[PDB]
Amino acid sequence: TLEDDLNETNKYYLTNQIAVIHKKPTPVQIAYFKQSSTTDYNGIYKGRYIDFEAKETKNKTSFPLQNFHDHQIEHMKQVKAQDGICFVIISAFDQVYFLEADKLFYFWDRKEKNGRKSIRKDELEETAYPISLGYAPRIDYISIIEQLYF
Amino acid sequence: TLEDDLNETNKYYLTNQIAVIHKKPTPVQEAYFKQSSTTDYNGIYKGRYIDFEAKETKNKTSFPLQNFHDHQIEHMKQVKAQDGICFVIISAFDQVYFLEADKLFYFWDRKEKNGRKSIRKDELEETAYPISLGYAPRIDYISIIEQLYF
Repeated sequence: TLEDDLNETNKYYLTNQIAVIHKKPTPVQIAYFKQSSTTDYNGIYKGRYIDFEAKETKNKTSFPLQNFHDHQIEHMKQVKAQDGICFVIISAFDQVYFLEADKLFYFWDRKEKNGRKSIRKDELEETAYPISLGYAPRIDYISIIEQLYF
Repeated sequence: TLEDDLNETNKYYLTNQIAVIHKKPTPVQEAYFKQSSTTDYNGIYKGRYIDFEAKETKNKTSFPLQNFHDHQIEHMKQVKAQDGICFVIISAFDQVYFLEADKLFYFWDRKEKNGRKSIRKDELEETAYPISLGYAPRIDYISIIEQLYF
């Protein structure tokens, strides 16, 4: 489960003073569950604002785009206009991928022209970066941020 | 009320692409409230991570430091050590002040040590910057972040 794995990654980065990244809790209107209008994960690494969402699927062929909603994407685009580090982490096809926000916007924006509602495996492998899994941290997405931004 | 005003302030910054800052949802447990281990505001302005807490008081002489809590202060230490912009917004004595995180560590680290588990009107008036109240941003804390850091 991606969410547990990111909890333990995030604790590991905090505890070792590498980064300070938290998952925002589910909103509750006071009671009922609401739909957040942002991504769930944000925080700081080396001065910079880091913002992402994280989704997994068991589909063997493609990642359904509806795992995300428009408010997430719109927030991500607002983050990008402020020069934030913003992306998604996708667990699919026995791997875990870091997909830059620009690339996710490409897939999101074309989903209405021809019914392309999923990112195919080959489409994801071409556009996204495999993240190295280990024991600790579990999902080392900060090393991708280091490679691409520092 | 500080919380509605910061909401409108943050929507205004968002709408005009000045910054992307949100209050995080309060964590909950069938109906129970839980203590958050971070501050309630964070986001991005001009590439940088922004993080803050905001509190009000009636009281006319002094600001009770137990308006904050240990976990919040430790989070802020972490944030500042990560070279983020961190601070608090205090609504008191019919004014609104931006108090840099360093200054508030001062008062907090001298909290258990000997006695002084308040910031006295005059104490705040010397350490923290008055915030311009307005129609537009209701609470123009970014102006002050912009002076101090840019």
